[PDB]
Amino acid sequence: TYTVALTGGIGSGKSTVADEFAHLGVTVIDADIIARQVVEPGTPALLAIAERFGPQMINDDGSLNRRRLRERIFAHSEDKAWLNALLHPLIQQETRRQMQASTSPYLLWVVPLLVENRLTDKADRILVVDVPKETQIERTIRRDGVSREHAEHILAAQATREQRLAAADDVIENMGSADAVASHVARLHDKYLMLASQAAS
Ligand SMILES: Nc1ncnc2c1ncn2[C@@H]1O[C@H](COP(=O)(O)OP(=O)(O)O)[C@@H](O)[C@H]1O
Repeated sequence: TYTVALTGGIGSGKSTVADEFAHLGVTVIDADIIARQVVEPGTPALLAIAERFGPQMINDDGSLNRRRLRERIFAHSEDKAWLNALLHPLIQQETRRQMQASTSPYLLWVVPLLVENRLTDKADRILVVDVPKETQIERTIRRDGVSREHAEHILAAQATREQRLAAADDVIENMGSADAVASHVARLHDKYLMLASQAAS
């Protein structure tokens, strides 16, 4: 299936823009979403986490206490492999289920490290969500509760803005009025529908 890879630096708006494509009926594949899905309240993988590490892994609302799990892996690095062995097969399986169940003309794949992991060849098109550096910093501080200096260290561990823009086929700036960003998404959606038809012919 025709595939558009959505990338962008931390805090630029990958999740936000992907939701607007979803609203237009596009199947959105996002491994970070799938990872949360596989440990939702009541899931066997959440039970396995709690049975191993303790009931303190489950919040009063039945959800995974993510901080407590991060604390466990921080204290016991060997438990990272255990967690991977539990979750990786479930994430792969759910990724494939979502691909197979899709009936949309194209797929949107949210790929945070597309440039950093050299995956530019896998998708038919690359869409970069862009914002100024100061905007990434401000939005990451607010969402994630990190210092500005911490945000700068994350940016320094990611591809540069210039590198992402150089790899992009299309750029969406997640700035200005939200209505205009959504209209930009609708314009790109039409472009992708037409490219998907061209590829299918
Ligand atoms: N146009 C905007 N103006 C201000 N904040 C925004 C805007 N778009 C998204 N946000 C917020 O910015 C943060 C990062 O957006 P998100 O889509 O999660 O980025 P990413 O997935 O690229 O890390 C979130 O807290 C989100 O609510």
